[PDB]
Amino acid sequence: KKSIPRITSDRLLIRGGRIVNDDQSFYADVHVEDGLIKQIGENLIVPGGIKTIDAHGLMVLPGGVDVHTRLQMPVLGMTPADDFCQGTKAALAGGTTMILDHVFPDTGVSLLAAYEQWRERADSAACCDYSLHVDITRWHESIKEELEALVKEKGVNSFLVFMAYKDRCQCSDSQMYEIFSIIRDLGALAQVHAENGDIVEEEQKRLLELGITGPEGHVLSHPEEVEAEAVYRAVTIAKQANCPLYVTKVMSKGAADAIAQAKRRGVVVFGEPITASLGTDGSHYWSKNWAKAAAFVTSPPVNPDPTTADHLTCLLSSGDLQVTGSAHCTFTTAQKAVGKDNFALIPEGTNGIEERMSMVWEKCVASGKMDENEFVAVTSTNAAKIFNFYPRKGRVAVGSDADLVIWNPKATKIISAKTHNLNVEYNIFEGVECRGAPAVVISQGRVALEDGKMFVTPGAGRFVPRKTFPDFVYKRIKARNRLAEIHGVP
Amino acid sequence: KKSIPRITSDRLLIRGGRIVNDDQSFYADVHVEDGLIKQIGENLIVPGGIKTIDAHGLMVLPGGVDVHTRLQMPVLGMTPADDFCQGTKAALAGGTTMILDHVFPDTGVSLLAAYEQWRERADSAACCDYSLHVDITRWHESIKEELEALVKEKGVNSFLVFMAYKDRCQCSDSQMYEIFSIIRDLGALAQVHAENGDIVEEEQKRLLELGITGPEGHVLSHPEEVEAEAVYRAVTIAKQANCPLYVTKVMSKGAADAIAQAKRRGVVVFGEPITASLGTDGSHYWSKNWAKAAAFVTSPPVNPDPTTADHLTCLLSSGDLQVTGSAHCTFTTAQKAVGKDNFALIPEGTNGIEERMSMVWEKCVASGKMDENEFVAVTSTNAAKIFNFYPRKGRVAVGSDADLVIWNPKATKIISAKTHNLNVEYNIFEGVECRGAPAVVISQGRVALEDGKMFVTPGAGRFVPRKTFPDFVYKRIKARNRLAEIHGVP
Amino acid sequence: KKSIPRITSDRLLIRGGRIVNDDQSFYADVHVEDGLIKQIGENLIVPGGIKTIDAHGLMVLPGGVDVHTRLQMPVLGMTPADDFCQGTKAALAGGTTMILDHVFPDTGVSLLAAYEQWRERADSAACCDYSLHVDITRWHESIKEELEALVKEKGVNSFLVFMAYKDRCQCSDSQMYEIFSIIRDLGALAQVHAENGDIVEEEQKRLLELGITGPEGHVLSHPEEVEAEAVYRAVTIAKQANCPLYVTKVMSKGAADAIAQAKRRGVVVFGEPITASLGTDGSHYWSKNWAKAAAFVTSPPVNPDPTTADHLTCLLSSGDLQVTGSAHCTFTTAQKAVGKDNFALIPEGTNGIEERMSMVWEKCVASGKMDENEFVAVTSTNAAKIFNFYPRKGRVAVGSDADLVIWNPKATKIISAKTHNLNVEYNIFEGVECRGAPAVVISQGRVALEDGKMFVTPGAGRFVPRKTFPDFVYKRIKARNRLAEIHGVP
Amino acid sequence: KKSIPRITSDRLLIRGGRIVNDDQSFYADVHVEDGLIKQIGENLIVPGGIKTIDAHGLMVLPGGVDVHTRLQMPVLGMTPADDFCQGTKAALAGGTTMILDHVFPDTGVSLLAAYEQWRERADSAACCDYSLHVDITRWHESIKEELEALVKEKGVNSFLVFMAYKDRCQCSDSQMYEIFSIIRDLGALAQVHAENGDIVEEEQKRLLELGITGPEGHVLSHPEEVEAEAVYRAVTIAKQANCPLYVTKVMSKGAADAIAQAKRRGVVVFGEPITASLGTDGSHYWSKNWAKAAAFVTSPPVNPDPTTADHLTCLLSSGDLQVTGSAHCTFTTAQKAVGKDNFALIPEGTNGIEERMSMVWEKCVASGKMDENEFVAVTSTNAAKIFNFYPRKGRVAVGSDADLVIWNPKATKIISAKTHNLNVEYNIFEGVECRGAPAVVISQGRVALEDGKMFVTPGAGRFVPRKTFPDFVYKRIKARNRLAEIHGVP
Repeated sequence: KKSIPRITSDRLLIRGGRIVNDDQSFYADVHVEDGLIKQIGENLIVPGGIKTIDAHGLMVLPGGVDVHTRLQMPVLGMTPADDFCQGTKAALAGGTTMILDHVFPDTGVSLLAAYEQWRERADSAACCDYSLHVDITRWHESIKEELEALVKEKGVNSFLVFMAYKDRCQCSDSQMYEIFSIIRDLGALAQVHAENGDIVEEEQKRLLELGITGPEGHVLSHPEEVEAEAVYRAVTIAKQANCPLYVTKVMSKGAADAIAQAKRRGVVVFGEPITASLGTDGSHYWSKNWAKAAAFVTSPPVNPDPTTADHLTCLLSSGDLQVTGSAHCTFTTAQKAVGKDNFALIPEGTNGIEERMSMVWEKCVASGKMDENEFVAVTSTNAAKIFNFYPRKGRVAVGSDADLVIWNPKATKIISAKTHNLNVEYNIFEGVECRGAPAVVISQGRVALEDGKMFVTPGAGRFVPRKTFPDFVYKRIKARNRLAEIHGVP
Repeated sequence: KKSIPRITSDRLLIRGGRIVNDDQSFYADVHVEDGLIKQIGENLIVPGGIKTIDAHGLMVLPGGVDVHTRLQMPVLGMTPADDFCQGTKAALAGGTTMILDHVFPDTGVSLLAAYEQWRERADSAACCDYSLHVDITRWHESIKEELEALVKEKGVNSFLVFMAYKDRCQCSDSQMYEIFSIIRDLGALAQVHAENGDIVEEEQKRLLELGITGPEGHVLSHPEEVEAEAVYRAVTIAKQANCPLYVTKVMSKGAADAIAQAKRRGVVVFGEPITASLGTDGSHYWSKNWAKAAAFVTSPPVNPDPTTADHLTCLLSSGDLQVTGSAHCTFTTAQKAVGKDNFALIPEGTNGIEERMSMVWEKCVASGKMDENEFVAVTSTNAAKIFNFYPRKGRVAVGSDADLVIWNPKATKIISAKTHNLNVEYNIFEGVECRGAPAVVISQGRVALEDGKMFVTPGAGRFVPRKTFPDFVYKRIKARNRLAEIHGVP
Repeated sequence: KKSIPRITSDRLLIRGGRIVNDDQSFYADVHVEDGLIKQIGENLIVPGGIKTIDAHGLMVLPGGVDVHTRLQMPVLGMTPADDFCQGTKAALAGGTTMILDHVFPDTGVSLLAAYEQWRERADSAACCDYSLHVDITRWHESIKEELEALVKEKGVNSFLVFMAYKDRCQCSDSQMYEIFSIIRDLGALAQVHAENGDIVEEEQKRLLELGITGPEGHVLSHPEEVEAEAVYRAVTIAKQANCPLYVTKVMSKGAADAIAQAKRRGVVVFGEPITASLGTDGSHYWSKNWAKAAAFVTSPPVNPDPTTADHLTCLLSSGDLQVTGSAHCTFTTAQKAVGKDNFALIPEGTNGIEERMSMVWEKCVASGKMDENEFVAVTSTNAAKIFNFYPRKGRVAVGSDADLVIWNPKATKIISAKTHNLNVEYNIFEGVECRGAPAVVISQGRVALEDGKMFVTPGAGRFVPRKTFPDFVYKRIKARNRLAEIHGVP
Repeated sequence: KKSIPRITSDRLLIRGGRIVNDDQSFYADVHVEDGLIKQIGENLIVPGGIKTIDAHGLMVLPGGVDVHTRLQMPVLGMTPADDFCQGTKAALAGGTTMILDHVFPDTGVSLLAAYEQWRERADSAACCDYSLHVDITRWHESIKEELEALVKEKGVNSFLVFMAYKDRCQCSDSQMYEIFSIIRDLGALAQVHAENGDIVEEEQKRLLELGITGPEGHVLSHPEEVEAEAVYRAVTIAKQANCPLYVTKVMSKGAADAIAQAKRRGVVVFGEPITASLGTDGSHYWSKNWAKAAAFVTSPPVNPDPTTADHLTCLLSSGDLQVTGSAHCTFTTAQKAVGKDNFALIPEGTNGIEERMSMVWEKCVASGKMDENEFVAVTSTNAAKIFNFYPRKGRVAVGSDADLVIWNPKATKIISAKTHNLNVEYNIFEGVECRGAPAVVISQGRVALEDGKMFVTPGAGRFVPRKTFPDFVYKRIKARNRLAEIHGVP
């Protein structure tokens, strides 16, 4: 008698596609087995019976990597309406197969404890693979031990510091310098939420004092100048500390320019525009419909200058902005409405997880500013290299994870709350038409989207641990450490 | 019997000069009486006997206005070596006839009390006219009343805030915003000492930790980036508050560029390069001679990039930097030497009061970057318009004060401690040769310098009170206030 | 018997005004006699009977100096609809009292002959004072003698070179360098019409080839890039030749930025935005109404980017753009309509002479970007200093010409062809509302506008001759000549 | 009886190396067979006997691709001293395994005929693989047929246009636009030699007129401004034509900035700094030793501003400058000396082919500005993608050509004419010390350099034909063509 092992069904054959990686495009068939890309070539020898997808005339590209989601973060006591299960389903529907969610400790909760609560929730509800950033809401004298445990034991290599939310989680410049020096020693990436909280607080007061209580008060109290200044100050502190810097939620021309200028001076810095900053503008804060206007309330806000998106799109093309995220963090109209009488009480956050891939295509590729290969770079590959999971993600290559999008550059879709996969009533991209969309989405070698139908398994998604010292970040950083030593300076 | 009044001897006739104002140059004679310019013209009818100066082939221009001196400020317990009497003598020797000195309250001393101590000392020792800025070293809840008394009663219309000196006189961004809003309401000018004190403090520690205890540790702990960032943050807060901003001690390209960029965006901001930033560079911090190196220790430091001066000179030419000062604040070698073992204990401050006019001429006019008229602008006229004593100063015009320099554009002088009019042993411009120098200096209608000899009267110099709301500053500011009201915003 | 001379009636008393010069504002009465300002003061001793104007609550400022008009230039065989008489009347109605018109020699006509034809026409028809620029349409080997006669005998100190109009009046870079070297030696100002004619010609062909024959073809064939490039190339050649450069018709952000960057590098260059570039945008080229669209056809075109005007207004505020003109050159709808089937046959030119002062006030002063004093600078004073008739014009000062505007900052007017003083049916500012307008206009000491009525005398206007080597331009240029000699280089 | 085929000896095993590609580094062994990389992995199954190289502790990277050589170009009648054989030997000695040489037709010689002369010479003398750019020295009406034959039949996809050499090979702007439109239609890359020839010619005359006949006259007649302006004008014309642009010999900050600004506006443009612009400065033109100074004479010249190299190195780091070349074109002292009495008669050209890899490492990697992966990008990979031979070159990957450098980052070498592999007496990098050098160089799977000894076979090098429409260039270009069609514009 033979005892026969079971062979798992996360196997498929994709025929006829134009494979698009960040370095080149080429024509070949793709054989997936056990959730991995097993062969890439012509006239591939493959088992009969195998699920077969004909990708002819279409592209086969790595699944999107959303570098920023906030699917479980508490905001003014509110739980986001799209939780890990709905968020990751929405992600898959838009061609994203991996998300990086922000762990945000509630008051009194340590970083490790918050990390464990996130893992508990995500491991049982994630429809696609994921990993976690850890947000530092309070500095204290020994939190280096927490950071150290997180990077050595829990597969985390990025932490976020807040320059805003005065009297809550804002850091001082001294504290920032100290945290960035620790992050550097640990081989981790320093993220920032870059707005001057003290200035925001002063404007919010003045505005409320004059009865400007609607959502336009939110954008008015977060002028572009407080983002640009905070980014510049963060860059400055990071540069002095030789700590690699990652600027979250790049919403303005001024913030993006500061990053581009820093890069020209050799600063190790990354910028993250999000779907909202590429896809809409802040004119809607002044909408006669309060609920619509509130739907845009997020920090930094969607910039009211409608030339912003095109500018940000130019800087994705030139390599100054390297990754795209959503910062997806949604609240219903009822949730937003706690701030009906005071914009400062509106829970901040907006949509973007589902629209990211198509909006990036529409703004960048369909416009002629960038090509398909650059598109892969800024939607998966650069993210994978920055956060240290390349080429596991962000590459159609033998041995990589079978997270694949069969992409149709000729498809067009009008975004609407009528058809979106979110638990909220408004979509900040209502009525925007995008060129480019997924035809098929594959996650872990299984079809998640085909012929307009979703096939998801909440809890199938796995945690992806991330080693410290990613080369793409740290080779420069370590050379600069060694030079400082040789030259006897800090 | 007739009772005959005495006619005072502050009268003279200057013949044959090329009068140079900021708007034009022209040939005419100048008649001074009672310390004022009484007539300007050809074939002037004037009393026989009058002291007569032949200015033929030479220029007659307004006396310099040094917008920044620190002749009585205590630094680490040390009193500056050139006090009000020696400082103003040195000023007159270099063609400056008015100084604006900084009142700096010692700990426990109110602004009004410090103002009164400065007036007591300056009124009895000043060789030329003067006025006072008031430095705010501590924020408290009612200091608006002090500021208000100062501008309404004491002829002060400018106050300085520090962004550096952590744990001593550094303000937070909230406090800065609140002070700038008060300064705006009072019609006064907000000056800043623009360096990020928190970052400076962190670098100083790291450097001392590695035993870099010499004066190069001072420049190394105050990199250009902390000046540029602080200037940008100040500009940002000033702009939000609609408060006119004046950046003191512009020493770097980055700081100057930030101001130039702000001006292009319509921000009401002024920049003040000083003699040291136009005349030398920071290579001397690394001098084998400790005493020489220490002589350069001042904050912000003299920039080590030797292309800095030429850049600053370009921005004086383009109108982005509008005034020149000295920040003169000198300490002997023995005084500096308290920091022999720790650069952070070296009292900060350097020379420049005597060399300002000639160094500006040498760098700006003798190079062909600017003309004689622009030279007057950036050495007296702009200062007079900013601080609200135009055309009393900064103009050869009937009714203006007779503060006049007979200027020789062909003279050349090598600066040296061997011939300078200071009480210190080193000169940061040792061996620098400048084209352009005063032949005659007239203060209050009396000759102070002639044929290389000084004629000074300590205590002759008067306090010049300065009204609030100078048009050159505030017309824009007030229009913006009115527009905010019309548009129902802060 | 006494023989009694006649005393002329170009005398008046203006009481109660706020005098506004470029350097300061102040309250005083103004006494005009014989077309000159005779006294400025309080309690002025003046003849009884004198015409008296009460300017209380209003401003008294120098009459505008329009640095660019084209009132007699032939365009595609067409004579402009507003000739010297109508143009200068329209100018006076908008508070401009001096114009600088461009002499443009027809084919076969020498510069001197064209100059004489312009003088003949202008001397008998000008309602206000004027002077003449001379446009060089053809380079030849001995034209230096013409230029020399013009500056030595005919009171001309500015000449214009064309970089556009390929095969007609475009110069090559060699020729430009040679002309600029001659202009420098003569002490004259080199103006440019800065567009790349070769590129324009290639785009015009492509566009006509695809049947884009409407006025939008005109703007499409003159993209912003050809202006910016030509300005940069002109700046470059001027800098190498040490020849002062004046850029006419600054219509784009790119052109203005090039000038601002040049000034920062110490280049002697002036920029001239015009009413059209501050007051409207190029969206109207796409108007369904052909006649409206054609009304905007001029080169360089009105930029389609509607953020342009605000940018140009920022650069007037920062001092990078120093003068304002109209380039007024109007054609009726019938005249424009020769190009009904081919945009390249539409005669180029648009309005602006009447609206310049109010549009500059509206965009610059009423917005809070600039103050009243800066307004005088960029509307009269800087022009007077550049072209060498300061302080005869551009200053309320004793001995200056009595060209004065009693200006009402609170007046508002909607511009319309229904009320304009032009001979054409369209106004490119139709429906634009401006704050700020003249109440009274005085030219040569006589009232030209009062209570909404014009009082003009065609032929009263005089030619104003302009000496070479204006200091405001040439002091820098001559210093640089002397330095080149000292250093043994060109 | 068996008839046995011969197995060629271009086989080897490289063990223990850190493989460095532009996307990642990783540890693996490399098996080469038949001049190709056959396997990459651990525990590779390989024939016994095979030549084996132990690369432990060292890097294995793609051989350099020198995008610019001029080894056979005639200059003032002179043949370069390092011909194809010596040049390619020198290249291999410095870790470059592929060169792109410029075909330059002598007067009266067609492009095809010059191409055939280059192939004849290179095929029999090249020690490494090569390809050819074709320089267009004269525009004529039918030269499109030559260009077309070259790209369809002769494996050429890049052509160079000259903006300098007035009256010899300079193109006008019209001609440039027409050539760029043809190049675009053919799928080829437009290169430029970007200097304003008309301005250069005028300066050269002035300088010779004042007897400045030495080599400093060469740099003085080619100021940075003529490069920056010409690059901007080229960018402008390329953008209007939608033709991809490649700027050769980027020597100045101004030229590099123009390219960086263009990229930010979405222009398809590449920049090529060369060894000389990264490795030395133009102070040497003023050397007391004429022969040394003449050794630097090349166009554009080595910039006299010694901060230039660091700036260019920053822009390689930020991605604005993507490829590095040598422009190697050497002449002996005797050859240079024909210009002993007139700098304009000195044959232009300098060294760099041998030093490129080490100088790029020294300036970019050893300084901490860039990492090893970026180094591969700018020394081989980007070149391969631009000119359409990726991944055949520029990648350690199975199936790619076995052109490999075993690189030692810890080696240091002082460059000297005493040890260089050139036929000239001077080296413009004399005495420069570089970190980083080749230990072993492999070309076509054969060792060319080992233990400091060269092993070369003149004529082994092959011509590498290059298809049109490289994706890395043309995907953007073709999208923009399609958008123009959709929108009915050129």
